[PDB]
Amino acid sequence: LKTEWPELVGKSVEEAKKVILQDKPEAQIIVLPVGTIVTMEYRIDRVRLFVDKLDNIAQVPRVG
Repeated sequence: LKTEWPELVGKSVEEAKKVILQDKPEAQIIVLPVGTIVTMEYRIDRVRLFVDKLDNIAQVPRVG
């Protein structure tokens, strides 16, 4: 796995943090503006949140 969050798309980031943290209590979640492609890492400590320009879930978000 549940290293992904589609049930929370079309919502802004806090709403998502909220959800994600519900799912994986320890998810230290930082946000990122969609398009800002990132890493092939395992930062399990996080649910990478590619959001839009008005912090809504533009892409489905996921962990590491």
